[PDB]
Amino acid sequence: ETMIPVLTSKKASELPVSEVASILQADLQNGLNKCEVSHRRAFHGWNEFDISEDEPLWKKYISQFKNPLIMLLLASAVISVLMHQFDDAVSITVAILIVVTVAFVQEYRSEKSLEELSKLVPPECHCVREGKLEHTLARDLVPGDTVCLSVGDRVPADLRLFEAVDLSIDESSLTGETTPCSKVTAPQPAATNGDLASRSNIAFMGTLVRCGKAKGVVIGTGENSEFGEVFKMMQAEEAPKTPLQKSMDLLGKQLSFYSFGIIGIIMLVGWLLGKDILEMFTISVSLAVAAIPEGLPIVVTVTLALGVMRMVKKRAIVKKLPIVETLGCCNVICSDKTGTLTKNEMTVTHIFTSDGLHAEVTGVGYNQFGEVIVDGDVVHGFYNPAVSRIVEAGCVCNDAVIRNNTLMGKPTEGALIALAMKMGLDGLQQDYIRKAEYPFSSEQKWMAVKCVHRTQQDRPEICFMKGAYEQVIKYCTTYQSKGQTLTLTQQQRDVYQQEKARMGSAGLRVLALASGPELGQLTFLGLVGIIDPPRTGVKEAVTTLIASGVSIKMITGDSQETAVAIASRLGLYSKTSQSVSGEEIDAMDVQQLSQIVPKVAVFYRASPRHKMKIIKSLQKNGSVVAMTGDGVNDAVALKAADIGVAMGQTGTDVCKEAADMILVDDDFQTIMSAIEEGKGIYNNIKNFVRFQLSTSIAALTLISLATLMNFPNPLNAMQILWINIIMDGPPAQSLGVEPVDKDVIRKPPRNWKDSILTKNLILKILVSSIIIVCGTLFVFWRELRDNVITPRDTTMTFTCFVFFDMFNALSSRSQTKSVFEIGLCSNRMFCYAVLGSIMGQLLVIYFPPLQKVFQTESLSILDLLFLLGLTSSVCIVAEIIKKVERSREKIQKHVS
Ligand SMILES: [Ca+2]
Repeated sequence: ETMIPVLTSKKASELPVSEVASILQADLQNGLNKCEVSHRRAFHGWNEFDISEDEPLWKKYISQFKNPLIMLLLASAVISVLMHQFDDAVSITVAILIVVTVAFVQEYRSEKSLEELSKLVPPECHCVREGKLEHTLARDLVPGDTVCLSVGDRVPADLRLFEAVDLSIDESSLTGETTPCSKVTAPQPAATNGDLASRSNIAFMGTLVRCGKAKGVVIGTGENSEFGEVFKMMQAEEAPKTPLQKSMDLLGKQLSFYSFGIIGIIMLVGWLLGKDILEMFTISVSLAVAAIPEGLPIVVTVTLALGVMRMVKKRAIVKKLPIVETLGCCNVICSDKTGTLTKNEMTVTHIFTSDGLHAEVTGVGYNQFGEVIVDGDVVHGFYNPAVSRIVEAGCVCNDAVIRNNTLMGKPTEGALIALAMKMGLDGLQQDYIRKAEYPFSSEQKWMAVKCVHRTQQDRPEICFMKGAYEQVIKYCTTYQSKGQTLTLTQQQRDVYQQEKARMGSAGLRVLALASGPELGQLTFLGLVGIIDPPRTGVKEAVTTLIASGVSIKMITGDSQETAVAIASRLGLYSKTSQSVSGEEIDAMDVQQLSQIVPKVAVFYRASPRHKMKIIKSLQKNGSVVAMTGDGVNDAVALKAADIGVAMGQTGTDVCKEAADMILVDDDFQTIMSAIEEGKGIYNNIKNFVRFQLSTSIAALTLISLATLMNFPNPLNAMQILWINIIMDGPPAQSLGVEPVDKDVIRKPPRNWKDSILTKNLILKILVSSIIIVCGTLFVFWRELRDNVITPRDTTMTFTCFVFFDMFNALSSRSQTKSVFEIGLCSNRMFCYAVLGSIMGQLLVIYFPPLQKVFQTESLSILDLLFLLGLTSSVCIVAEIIKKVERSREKIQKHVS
């Protein structure tokens, strides 16, 4: 039924708007209906670049026959096959299959996580359907739809522009031209077409709209696009690696080189004396496999993805991989007023009446949560006549209303309706009938209305007056004093002026109120203090950030008094803290301000140019900044600077596409969560590195001590492989995945020039390795008195090493906190992995097939109990060492 063809960009440009609309059967005003949209979905499909088919599971299963350590293991297996030892060959083959299976599961999990770490930020756009503007994903778009383009929005697909008002889009990512090209709606000549270089009529996908508003009819989605192929071939590229990943890779390479050298030296030493060449060779190969970091980058990727997704569970979205590691190193965290530290709503805080009483108003927002307190007493309704007359004049003589906690109109007035409604006087506005109105003007700086009571129309007309103090006081001749009307004198006017000055010096926006029968004979009522209030948890968050050592810098555009009052009421201001004006920032720029920027916290009457200036100065001495901002002017401030914390609620697509991580709640409380998640990721990486190093060093020391004087070794190739999978499998992932502890927020910020392997961690590694080696050697010498026991010594030493590794994993959960504080059962999956490892060890020890495979002899209850009692000699030592360390730290802090 007249299938809609896909119009290419050149063709859609060459015919006029009407012909293109007729071809696409597109309604320019009402848009497309849902049924036709679904039909075009069924025919065309998803508006998204065709995916590249991924290799099946057996491709990856075969691909793990690379890294030829397994190749020499299979060579040893087939050599044993040719040497007529079927049992050992089949055992090593079964161990090989188990190793490749576990590596396959680990690789599948890592690749699935990496692939799933691509849907955090979907494309967004606006479309018009059935005559209504709908907010829908760009993946929904089908040709023929009408999409509205605004300032800062990202173009979702190719469109044919029919209406445009001073359009300005950036094609630098598509054409390389730094100069935006103005767009028109008239059709372009066909002869003027090579590359774009002129195409001001057709909108291209992926470009960024800089200025202007327009509407267009989409001509093509997905694969069908002229530069859609260019964008597709630009995509599917390898993302850059974070410096932490490079450091981890370097550490792994160094560890692998040292392990290979040690293994070669040990093998040569063993071959120097009389031993078995094949058994020692395969044992050395298994040890080289064990002591090589193959799960370190994998677990780093999984823990980074888990932290990013945990932040996503919170009210924050993180895009870039190498941005997360810089969250914990931030020390110059910055913020701004009107949205970050203070909700973008006005709230009245202080009320001063004509009789001089001071009233404090609690609560924030245009809601009923809050109270008005006068001299320690809560005032509701008309209990206090002085405040009641003020709120009556405010509510009756007002034009703004509040619906579902949403305000339209003047924010200063809306704060006044909120204040009046807080005590239950929302319906007082409907109780009066307005007769005459005087609208607010910038010249007069005041407004008033004349009204009478709805049910008491016989009463004389009452005029309610408000505005700036200098204008209100001119029409006021009398004032109320404890229920008595007295003439306004000069002394009371001076008192009023000094009260206004005091309020202004404290950040209060001064608004006056009055009431009377007619203009010029009005009776004054009092003053109201309007101030942008801080959010719920901004004060506590700022205090916690400052206590750790993270300096907070505040930049705003209001007056000095309001900014300094906000800083003082939050904690940013201190005894020694200056403030720099925007004009001073403009006059002198880079050289002599960096010597004063570490001791400043307030920037008022600033600008995006001043934002760039302070960013450059703060980056000159060397620090990590957290500059925020939304819109178009705050794009470079998030590009050239450090982590660009942006807002996904009131922000534009520029700060959500061409910038760093974004917030969906527009609050300051979502930064400490990201910092804690990053520090927890770092702690998990440190714990995994410590455990892996400790177990590898212990195993290598045990094997070297067995080899040195031709001592009969207790672990064969299969047992070494099982220890390796224990140290680099489900238990390794369980150690690497751990919930964050609520103590890293007090830690000082991490420096960029830091190292994972600290002195304390290294000392603990050697302590644990020495304890494990000593315990295993003691068990081996205890069992080896009769000098002839082939199966039981190996079985018991292997199970003792397994128990020691499990206890070391239990102890290495935290570095500064004992396992008792976090609880025995904190990570459910860690406990599941521990139970699975215990079950596997029991199956290996008891199952006759596993007994034949691993050369295992069944133990008894008494031996198992003795081994469990002996294997605890490391966990308790680590726990008491940590307890002593934290007690000493607490004592030193207390006596400081
Ligand atoms: Ca390994």
